[PDB]
Order: sequence, then structure tokens, then C-alpha cells
Amino acid sequence: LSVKVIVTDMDGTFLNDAKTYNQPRFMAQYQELKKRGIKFVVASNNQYYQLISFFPELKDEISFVAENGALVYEHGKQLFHGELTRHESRIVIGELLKNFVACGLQSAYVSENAPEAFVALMAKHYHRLKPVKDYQEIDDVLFKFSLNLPDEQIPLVIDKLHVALDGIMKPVTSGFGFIDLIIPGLHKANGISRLLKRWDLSPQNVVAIGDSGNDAEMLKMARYSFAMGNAAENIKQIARYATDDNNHEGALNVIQAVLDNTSPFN
Repeated sequence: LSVKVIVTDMDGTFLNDAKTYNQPRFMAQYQELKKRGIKFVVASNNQYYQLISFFPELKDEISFVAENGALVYEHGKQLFHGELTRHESRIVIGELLKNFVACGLQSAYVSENAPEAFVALMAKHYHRLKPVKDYQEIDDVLFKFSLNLPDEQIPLVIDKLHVALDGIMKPVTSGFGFIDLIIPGLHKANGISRLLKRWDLSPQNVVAIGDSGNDAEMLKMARYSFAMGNAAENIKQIARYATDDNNHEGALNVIQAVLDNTSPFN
């Protein structure tokens, strides 16, 4: 019944619509959570480097479930990562060679022959982007591909890649003109579970805070599950408890309830 972990999604949850949060209030709150030995976790679809930019003073202290569970960090150190074999990366790239970025542990990668305009645009989206001559030559392992193409081609390319890369990777739509290739069995919720196992804690000790469809599993999992006021009704139905919306510090108010030991933590 004791709160030992607070986990939050970012977009639509810990962040307002302006993609910011009350940093001074959260700092003071975190100082207090640390005194009580309560872990704070950010769990999101977002890139690890996009998550930690929000926490420059806490990034080696709090924990991250990034890239929907393909990357897990605890005390500033990588605890878990997904990866493809040299074999599977070869297979994937073969199929793509019929513009893309490959995501590795140390860098993102693009072909040196890829259109220069595309390479310049990608450079803005990744913390590090390395032009490479050969994908079988790079010393990294890969967990994700991002593909850019005319959006009209997307439904057919998804169908093609779904069968062709079955059991290796799953194609999903991302933004306008983009497809992600993701490792199929890696999810936000099982990324969180990896942290719980490391800490010898149970989902019964967990506060989870979310708003969006991809928060459903994490919310089902946690004993103290909270849907943001802006959450769709289906998410509000899954979560046991409610809080104010993301433009009114709703996630911080949950943390406040834990600190106050008020309901449902009383």
C-alpha cells in the first residue's frame, strides 16, 4: 500500500500543451520524494535525448523508460536496451533498399549517399547523426528504424514490411510521411517492470500517471493509477483515480497527494 515509485508519461501528462512544466515546484517535490526514498520515473515513446533535456539537473538521478521500452536508464546508466542481430539488421536494410535513419545505442545513422536535404533535416531530430558508407561496417547495435516517404505509399509499404519483416520488426505509422520499424515485444509497461525487478518492488507500490492510448498498459498495471483530466474516457475508465488536466499541473498534484499522504494514499 506504500508508494515506492511514481511513473509519469510526458506528452499530455507531465507536460502542458506548451511542452513545459513547473520546474521549481517539481524540484522541491522531488527533493521531498528523495527524502522518503520514492523513485521517480519518466516513461514515454520519446527518444532518450528528448526526455533528458527536460531534466538537466535530475537526469542521473531519476529513471527513464524511453523509446516505448527499447531503452531503460536508472541512475544515469543504461539498464536495458533492445537490439537486432547483425543478421536482422542486414535483412531489414535489404527490404528498405527497394530514405531512412537507423537508431543505435551510440548514435543514429544514415547512408552517406542519402539525399543531402534529408540528411540535413534528420540532423535536427537526433542528438547525433553519423553518415556511414556501409551499415554492416558500423560498430553499434540497432533498435529502431525511421523511414521517410510520400504518405500515399505508406499503406502499401506497411503491408509489405509487415509480412517481410515478421518476427524481426513491426512497421507502425508515425508522422506525416514517416514509418517507424520497432522491435515488437518491447513496451512502456515491461520497461517499467525491468526497473521494479531491479529495485525488488511490486506494481502494488506504484503510482502511474497517464493520458493517452499508449498509457493503457502502465495504468492497468499500477495499483495507484491516475488519468489526467484531459484523458479520453477510455483511459479514465482504466485508471482508478483522476487528477486535473495537463495545463493545470495535474501530474504534480498527484505527486502532491503522495507527499501529503491524502486520499487514496491515506
